[PDB]
Amino acid sequence: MADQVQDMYYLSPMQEGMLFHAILNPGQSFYLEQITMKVKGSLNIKCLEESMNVIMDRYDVFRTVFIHEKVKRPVQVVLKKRQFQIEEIDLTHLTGSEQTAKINEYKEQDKIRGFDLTRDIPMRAAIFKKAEESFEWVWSYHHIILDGWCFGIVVQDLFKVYNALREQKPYSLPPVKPYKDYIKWLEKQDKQASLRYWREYLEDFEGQTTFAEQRKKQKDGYEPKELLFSLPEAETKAFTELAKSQHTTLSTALQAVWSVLISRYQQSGDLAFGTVVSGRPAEIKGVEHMVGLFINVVPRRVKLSEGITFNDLLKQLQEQSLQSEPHQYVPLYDIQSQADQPKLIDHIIVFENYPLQDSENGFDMVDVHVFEKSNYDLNLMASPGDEMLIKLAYNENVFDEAFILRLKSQLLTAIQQLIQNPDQPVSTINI
Repeated sequence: MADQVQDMYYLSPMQEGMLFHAILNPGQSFYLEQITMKVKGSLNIKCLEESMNVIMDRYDVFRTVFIHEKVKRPVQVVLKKRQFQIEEIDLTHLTGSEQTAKINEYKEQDKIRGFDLTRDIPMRAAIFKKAEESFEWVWSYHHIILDGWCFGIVVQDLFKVYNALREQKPYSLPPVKPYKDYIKWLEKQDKQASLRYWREYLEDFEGQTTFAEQRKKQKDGYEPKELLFSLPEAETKAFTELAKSQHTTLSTALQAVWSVLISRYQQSGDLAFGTVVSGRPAEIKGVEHMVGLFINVVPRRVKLSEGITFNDLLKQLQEQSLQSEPHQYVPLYDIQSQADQPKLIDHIIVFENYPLQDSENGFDMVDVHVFEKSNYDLNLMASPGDEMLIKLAYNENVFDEAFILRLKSQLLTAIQQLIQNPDQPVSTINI
């Protein structure tokens, strides 16, 4: 009802693409993030639920629903108020194995259910009580309203409010600019110019099947496996110092190392891979604190000339990052149409924190597992820390475990060698 509506506005191109595929592929876990937290301690579910309702009121995207039927163009509608409820389930009368079964049953049905974006709050939570001070919290949300960085903001706020309610002390949260300001910014962007930026960037790129000689083609479907390792502290510090000394980021430096490795396997100096970009335009005041969907997967195309050094590559990538910033809102589908290559990239490199990791909150998160549908057969996911954390997540029906172990070995030695000689040709790095 109009009286219940706060606001209405169009979708970002990325949101619009997600709504389209979400509607067209119900039941397939598209765009669903499901986090399972094992919790030990005196979690107060009522307090957590009050905290979640402060978050609901604070960030318009949680009160947003989507309309696609009987309209010229989809719209997102912000409701003035929506009450969040945590589903509380008591499993204390079940055996351990029976508890695991009930929780896995919930998680599997949750993936299939997804969200009805025309009516549901695009976030939900179930908390299973397994014993006194023993819980599992399954937190689900849809990426059409929230990317990872924005999720981190929400987590921070949620636990700031929870802890103030627990300590029975006043609190405040700083003002936030609403997500509609990003939608307004998009209005001012020349969409054809952004398509042209990508068309020119990808001009004359010839396709690439990455690690073609290692790809198996036998077993059907995705068999998800992961290899986790850490870069030692000394190397992590030196790699971080190197990135900063070249006025770039850890993420760009990791992409640069990867480029060297890909160039060898592809026997080519023109290569591409997927990268996650923030999508937060600097000209938007306070964008870094907004909550919504900004982060995008875009192609990175790297060109290695004879003699190119690692510091040369850092400069190349850093400059391209800056040039791409106004155009990071373009969906990958539209980008890849500008190259006439629907499979232009076939793996991704992601550098990110996770705000939930395994005192203050009165309880411990003893385990955290994240489910997200996998769109590529290989994904390199790194996270900052005293030891940089690197995860190679892959489809074992395509890549052998032995090959992923070889990539780990090659990554580690390449990083070590490039730290030591960032001003020699990268062709001299032994892998």
